Amino acid sequence: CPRFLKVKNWETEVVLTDTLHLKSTLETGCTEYICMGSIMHPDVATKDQLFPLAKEFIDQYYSSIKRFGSKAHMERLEEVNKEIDTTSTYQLKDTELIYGAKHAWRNASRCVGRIQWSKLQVFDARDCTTAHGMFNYICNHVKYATNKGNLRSAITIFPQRTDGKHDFRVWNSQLIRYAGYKQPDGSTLGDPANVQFTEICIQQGWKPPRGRFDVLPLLLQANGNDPELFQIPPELVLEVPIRHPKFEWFKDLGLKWYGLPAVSNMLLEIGGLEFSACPFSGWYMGTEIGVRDYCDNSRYNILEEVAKKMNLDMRKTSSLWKDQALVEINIAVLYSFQSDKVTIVDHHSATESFIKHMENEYRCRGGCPADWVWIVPPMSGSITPVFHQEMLNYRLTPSFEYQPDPWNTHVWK
Amino acid sequence: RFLKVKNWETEVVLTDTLHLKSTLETGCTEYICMGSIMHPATKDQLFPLAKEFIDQYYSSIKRFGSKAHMERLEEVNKEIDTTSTYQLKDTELIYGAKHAWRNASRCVGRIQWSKLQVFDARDCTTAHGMFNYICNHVKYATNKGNLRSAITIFPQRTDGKHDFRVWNSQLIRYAGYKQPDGSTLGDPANVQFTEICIQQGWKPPRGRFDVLPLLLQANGNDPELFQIPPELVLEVPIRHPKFEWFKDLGLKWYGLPAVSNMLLEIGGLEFSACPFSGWYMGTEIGVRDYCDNSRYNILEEVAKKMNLDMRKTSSLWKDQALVEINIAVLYSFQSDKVTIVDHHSATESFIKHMENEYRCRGGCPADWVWIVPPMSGSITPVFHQEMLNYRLTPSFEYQPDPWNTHVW
Ligand code: HEM
Ligand code: HEM
Ligand SMILES: CN(C)c1ccc(CNCc2ccc3ccc(N)nc3c2)cc1
Ligand SMILES: CN(C)c1ccc(CNCc2ccc3ccc(N)nc3c2)cc1
Ligand SMILES: C[C@H](O)[C@H](O)[C@H]1CNc2nc(N)[nH]c(=O)c2N1
Ligand SMILES: C[C@H](O)[C@H](O)[C@H]1CNc2nc(N)[nH]c(=O)c2N1
Ligand SMILES: [Zn+2]
Repeated sequence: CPRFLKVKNWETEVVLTDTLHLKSTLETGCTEYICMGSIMHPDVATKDQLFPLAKEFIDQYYSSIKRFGSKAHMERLEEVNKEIDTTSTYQLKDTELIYGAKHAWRNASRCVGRIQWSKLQVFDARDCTTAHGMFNYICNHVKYATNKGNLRSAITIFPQRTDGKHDFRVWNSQLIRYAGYKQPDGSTLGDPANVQFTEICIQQGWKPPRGRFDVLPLLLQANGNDPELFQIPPELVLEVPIRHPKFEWFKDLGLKWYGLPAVSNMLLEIGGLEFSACPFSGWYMGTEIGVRDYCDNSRYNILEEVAKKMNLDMRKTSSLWKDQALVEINIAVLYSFQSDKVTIVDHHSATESFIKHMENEYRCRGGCPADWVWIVPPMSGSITPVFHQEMLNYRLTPSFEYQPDPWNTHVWK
Repeated sequence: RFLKVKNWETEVVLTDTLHLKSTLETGCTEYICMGSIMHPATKDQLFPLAKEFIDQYYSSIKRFGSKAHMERLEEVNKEIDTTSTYQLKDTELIYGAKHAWRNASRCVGRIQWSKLQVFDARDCTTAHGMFNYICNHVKYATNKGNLRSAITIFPQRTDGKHDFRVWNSQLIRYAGYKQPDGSTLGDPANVQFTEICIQQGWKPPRGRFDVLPLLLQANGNDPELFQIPPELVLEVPIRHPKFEWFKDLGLKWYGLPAVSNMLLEIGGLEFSACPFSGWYMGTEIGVRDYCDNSRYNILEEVAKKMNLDMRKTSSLWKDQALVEINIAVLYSFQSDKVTIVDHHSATESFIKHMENEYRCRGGCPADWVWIVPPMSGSITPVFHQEMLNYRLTPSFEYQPDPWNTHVW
């Protein structure tokens, strides 16, 4: 591979040079004859596999704190080697854990919000042993991150995988999500995305309210045990009823959303260590709710209802009635959040900040992996600066990875 | 081996086998993806390519290994030997051009691929000749508003010293004027070219929408200027169906999009001048041409007339103004009975096309970065459609701008 790759911004003619891609560790799915860049997703490590992974990470940590080659560096290497040799694994120091989490985010090519990467509050929950303890940790996470509306990004890290039969998992894909109920008539109530997980909860004992916006309970698995249900205390769940600054009928749609986006189903990998439960949270970009959650056909699918109330010609698709309702819905989302003083960012601000971030990263780090397909917002793409920006995609480590859904792999006791 | 592509809305999974046929590279590796990078002969090189293309041509007309097939192979063989090149039959030329369209991963209009009028211009020898052929193209393709896809094919490359080139990037584009006060009148994308036309003897009307002259190079010679007779140039005044003030912006666009700077490659042969044209998807004009910062850049102006609050970005004033502009474009072309497709209809057709190609062909190379429209992405079906990108031949390729390679 060539040492220097150029990326061009086609609207500023700015040219950046990437040297960081040379540190790439995982494969992208592409080959020389086929690009998989629009593909969504293209029993443990052994002593021999673990030795180089850990060293690679440790070196990186010590290079970051400008102590590379030092006494403390070599001592740490030796202490890790000893641990892998005697216990076929090792434990990260708190400094390394915090460093590693922050870098997993920094390395997240799909995330447009990475300018904030270094302000992440890390909660070390590696002493957790039970599902009740997980629940205490997650409740504290929510309260801290939510901060009465002034959201702060945070991550809670539960114990790493050992032999694979003792995994800690959050079965929820996000800590806060709304239920979906499938009706005998084929219709769906609530959020169609969450129907399957909702059914699991019900079988596990959950009594569902059966509404449009019912917050799902946590389904928590500690130490490879069967998962357990817990209701998040309602006062810890901050919510925003959606209204429109101009259209007084918009609040009559009975729409709301939750303030805290909190992905909880990903795997955090640091130095070959696998953290299968690591819920993290930031704050919403408006389009995530306004475009995807609300206007996707397989989600809340409300464009039509919003369109009727706006009195638009919905016969000729060339009237762009869909596009017009889409904009209003997104205006309303940003207005409701800002009015309740709940942190949110519009797609114009976020994308501008990312270009700044990316330029800084190329400058100080020699690159910034980015997944254009994910970085470009799902509305008004070309009128944001990321659309014209060439991006190189590559997988650095530490990182957040996908992992199979736990109900597909769990061995029920 | 086999590759599945999922649509994350319908849950339809298609299986790609066609990609095994590619030999050309895309630029990615196992460890770096360049999916959003815009731009990543000899008798010895020439035969196996000719052979491959002849093979797939006769394989497409269900006469593989036929007598006609063997004879053509020998014929091409003998000719590459004696001459360092060879000439396509008429049928092969047409097949080759339709298939370069069919294989264009960035084109959302490929449902139409097999309906393509091919104009053989391989007997051309002068720029005057080129101008005549081009004029006929425009007239045929324009067809009084009922547009028809067409391609005009000029003599293939020989030695690189005698290329035919259409210097214009499209047959019809507006001029760009670099003003004293540093701003730009017209179209900023064409500013450079516009000034190479002035330099050559063009007399600029210095307006916002001045149709550029044709600049044509035949057989390696210097380019020559030609005005396209104005009655061949169909144009559409842009107005809005509710906003009677929109007309007063004084906006117009031409009806015929006719890319003229690409290279057509068939069977190892290079057609450096092959202007092709279809019709517009509305966003091309309404989003990119008008609203790009580095183009006409009219959002600000439109946002005024709509009396929108433009202090904070989070009022989505840009988003509102954008939608109205695109409504206006669609409305105008339709009311003028001029062919145009909206991005909702175009994307629907593409998914349908994708389904056909998997069924009968084993796949459809497609570039999600280009296929997804530059506005309202996720409310179109293609956003949710996983696509595999790969390079099949025949194809349209990029080539350098002529003014960076031509001695006079
Ligand atoms: C602080 C405010 C943040 C904003 C505004 C933001 C924005 C976004 C957006 C819009 C996406 C696309 C999500 C989607 O389309 O579903 C995304 C993805 C992602 N973000 Fe961020 N993010 C933030 C914080 C974080 C944090 C704190 C982390 C990790 C510590 C993170 C890691 C990721 C990862 C791994 C993805 C990819 C998700 C996937 O592949 O499914 N982000 N982010
Ligand atoms: C018939 C109606 C057609 C429609 C609606 C259509 C639509 C489009 C659009 C919207 C693009 C994206 C261009 C951009 O945004 O800059 C595109 C690209 C492209 N089209 Fe089509 N097109 C049509 C016909 C054709 C024809 C007739 C050909 C060739 C014979 C063709 C070959 C291509 C190629 C090669 C590209 C990629 C250009 C590049 O990489 O710069 N298309 N098309
Ligand atoms: C359709 N599908 C298969 C699918 C759906 C969802 C996902 C998960 N990404 C959702 C996410 C991640 C990180 C985020 C960070 C900040 C934020 N404000 N929001 C975030 C949202 C992956 C795949
Ligand atoms: C600045 N730059 C590097 C650049 C500039 C122009 C291009 C050309 N592609 C635009 C195109 C192609 C084919 C089209 C076919 C039909 C249609 N209705 N529209 C079409 C539009 C590529 C690259
Ligand atoms: C950087 C990026 O590749 C570039 O801006 C692309 C994105 N997608 C596009 N899609 C289309 N149809 N046309 C374009 O010019 C572009 N530009
Ligand atoms: C097919 C395609 O990869 C899929 O729909 C992607 C496109 N880009 C995306 N971008 C973001 N930010 N989030 C998504 O879920 C998706 N979905
Ligand atoms: Zn790729």
